[PDB]
Amino acid sequence: EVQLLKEMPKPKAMTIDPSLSQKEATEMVHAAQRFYAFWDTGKEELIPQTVTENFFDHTLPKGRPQGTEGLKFAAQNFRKIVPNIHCEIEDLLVVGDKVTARLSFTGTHNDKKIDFFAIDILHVKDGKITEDWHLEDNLTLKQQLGLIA
Amino acid sequence: EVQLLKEMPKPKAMTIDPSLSQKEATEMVHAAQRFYAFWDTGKEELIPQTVTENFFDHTLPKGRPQGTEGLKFAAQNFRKIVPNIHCEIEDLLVVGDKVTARLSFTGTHNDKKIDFFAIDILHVKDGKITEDWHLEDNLTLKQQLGLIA
Repeated sequence: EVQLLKEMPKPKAMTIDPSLSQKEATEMVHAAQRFYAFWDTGKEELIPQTVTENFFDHTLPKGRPQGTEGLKFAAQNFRKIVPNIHCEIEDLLVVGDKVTARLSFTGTHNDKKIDFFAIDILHVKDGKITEDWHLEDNLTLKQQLGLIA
Repeated sequence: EVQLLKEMPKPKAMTIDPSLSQKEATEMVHAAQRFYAFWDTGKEELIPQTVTENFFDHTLPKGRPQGTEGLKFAAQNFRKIVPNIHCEIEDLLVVGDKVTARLSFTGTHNDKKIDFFAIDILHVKDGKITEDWHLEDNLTLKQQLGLIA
């Protein structure tokens, strides 16, 4: 099995392609753990450790910068609305060069509880994320924030 | 290699766990194809060929009934507002008993282009989908429909 990184989010459920070597599988699981540790903590030093310099978001939210600068922007922004935001990995699916993560995000926005999920697909090369497709339940989040319905 | 079913959405890209037998990989891909054929067409006769009778959506949109009856509801309900709608499979990731699908939905509404994406995680047992976790970019859609700013 893969030895998970301590002090970073541990997947609640996981499926790993067994044709991957121990080194390969570890580095893919490790990349995802760093990515979600970044979303859980906002520690910007994790960015160059986790994604490549040419990181590309195929599902770029409106007004988020493309690339690594967009990751900084997004994490700070999420912390503006939800200062105590927390990210957990519900399920992690690792195959070939791809990783699917299903995430749960929780916290408080002033006097309102926040609770929404997300699903991401990561392309991982040599232990770093080169590109992603991701989606958060933005309608649920906007309602919870008091912005909609 | 998997021999895809004709006259149903074909994945534009796929990654399949090498450890799955041809038969195991094929029945998982075919369930995905039938599932997105149903979303593309609304043909209810696909449902019992695709999902188990006790199918369970873990991430049920507000207003959607649970189970197979909710699949039928959703297909009809969507076409009342956007009948010119089409579903394509952008990417399919197949590993263990799980399938991740990334979808593109395109069409028109009034004199405007509809174009949004979804990501689904499917649990497949013996060639049928037993449960899922999925997210459609509904905020983007509502924006395209002129409902949300």
